[PDB]
Amino acid sequence: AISIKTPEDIEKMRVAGRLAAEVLEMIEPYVKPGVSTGELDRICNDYIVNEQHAVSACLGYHGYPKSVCISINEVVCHGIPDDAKLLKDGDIVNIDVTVIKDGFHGDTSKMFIVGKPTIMGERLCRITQESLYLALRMVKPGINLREIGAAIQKFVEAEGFSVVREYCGHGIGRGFHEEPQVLHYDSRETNVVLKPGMTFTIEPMVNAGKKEIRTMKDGWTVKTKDRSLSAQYEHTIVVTDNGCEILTLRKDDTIPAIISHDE
Ligand SMILES: N=C1N=NC(N)=C1/N=N/c1cccc(C(=O)O)c1
Ligand SMILES: [Co+2]
Ligand SMILES: [Co+2]
Ligand code: NA
Repeated sequence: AISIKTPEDIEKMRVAGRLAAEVLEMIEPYVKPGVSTGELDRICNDYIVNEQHAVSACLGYHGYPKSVCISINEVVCHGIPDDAKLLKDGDIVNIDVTVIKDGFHGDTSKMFIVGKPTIMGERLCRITQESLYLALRMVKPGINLREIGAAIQKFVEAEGFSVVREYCGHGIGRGFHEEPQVLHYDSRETNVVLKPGMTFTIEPMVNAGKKEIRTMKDGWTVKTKDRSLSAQYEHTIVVTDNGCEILTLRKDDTIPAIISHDE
């Protein structure tokens, strides 16, 4: 039961996706040693509401208390912005932005490396982004999502890293999470043949160590069981007649927005 967006809906998703990307471009100069994640979230929320005239989709969702998710180092996902949590040299930090504009969602995330990188953090982030990019290059009508998940997993595991099983990409539109699920690993349960006009995210979570995760007592924060680093990147796309179009591209992305597989 996957919805096919009309041309007009796709345009609304271009607008919302651009906004989500622009939050990430806006926040970059503030992501520096010494800043708190609480401050970063306030800057993002003020921007979303006062400048973009949009709404955070995370705020209040299942009771989530903040406007963007900010996850550092061994935190896998859903980290909660906190005025007492300060960024420091060598940290890897995901900021995940999901906004609603004119009824439609845009959803994206990226890693930031704070100050002087660690080589392992830089490698983990790079491989994670590359795994997203290889998946994006596969998207076209007639391909199965299973093939995409399997390919992400093979690539990541060859680097000695692992793919988190509990979270996945998703259909997106008027709802935050819509059909289909987009698993970043191979499953016999996956059988989804892509069609033009489907809109969904790809967003692998990749651990440097083992795949297993743990949720903290705060009921939100997810960490690697082994306290290894974890990284994630996310884009929202639309399937096109000949490939896909990335709706959340930033200037710092190094893949084209429009990917075509025709001659
Ligand atoms: N921020 C997101 N981007 N893609 C997703 N699937 C994201 N999920 N975010 C949240 C945010 C708050 C709560 C939850 C939840 O599952 O309870 C999930
Ligand atoms: Co997201
Ligand atoms: Co998402
Ligand atoms: Na992390």
